[PDB]
Amino acid sequence: EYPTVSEIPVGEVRLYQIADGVWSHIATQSFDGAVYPSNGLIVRDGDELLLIDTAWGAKNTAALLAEIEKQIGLPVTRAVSTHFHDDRVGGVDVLRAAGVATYASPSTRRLAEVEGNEIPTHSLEGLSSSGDAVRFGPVELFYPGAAHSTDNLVVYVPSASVLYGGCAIYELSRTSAGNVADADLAEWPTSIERIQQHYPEAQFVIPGHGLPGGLDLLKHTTNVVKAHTNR
Ligand SMILES: O=C(O)/C(S)=C/c1c(Cl)ccc(Cl)c1Cl
Ligand SMILES: [Zn+2]
Ligand SMILES: [Zn+2]
Repeated sequence: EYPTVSEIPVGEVRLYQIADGVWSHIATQSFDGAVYPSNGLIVRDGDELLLIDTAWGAKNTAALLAEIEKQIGLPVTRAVSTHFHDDRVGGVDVLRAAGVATYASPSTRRLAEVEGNEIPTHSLEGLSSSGDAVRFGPVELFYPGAAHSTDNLVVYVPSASVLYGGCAIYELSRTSAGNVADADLAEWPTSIERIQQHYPEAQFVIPGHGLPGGLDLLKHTTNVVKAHTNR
């Protein structure tokens, strides 16, 4: 019932309603001859929408905006990218051209620039130290510390008890560490524990790639990271 790769062709995007006024968006990308799924979030804020992450590329992100317009019919006025990789910021120029205000932490903006990736316009203050949280419209943004990346943010929707872990949290079917080129393996379990401490009441946990679940995804990710550490 949650959409998988086989159900989403290259260039298409699906929306999945998680709770009232909260959806994930699901897209796919092909690389190195394999196909990968990717998630972001959409949160209603009155008569407008907040977008969390792009749909991994310009073409997908254009399709995302068109699917939002068709299915939901409310304007995306702001978008937050939760770290600097292309699955999170690829498509920011499309958002910007469409009149969406784009945001990321100054840490993410800096790393995107170094990588040659698209750079969200606005800088989110107040997220520089592990454990920091700020409200942004209908969500809380939380910097748990370095994990999948040094800049990774998580997002919580308090009205719906939805925690969007982004790429710091792995789906259950993922048993090996992916590409950890930019990760802080040493800190990742501690950063996960900060998420658990701050959001123990979360009822839905959305990873950056793959199937949602509950808070078990946190300990799952810790297990995978620690096994990789000991490789
Ligand atoms: O495992 C993940 O969640 C991500 S974002 C992997 C990745 C990395 Cl490490 C660099 C670059 C790109 Cl494009 C991707 Cl997809
Ligand atoms: Zn990443
Ligand atoms: Zn990712």
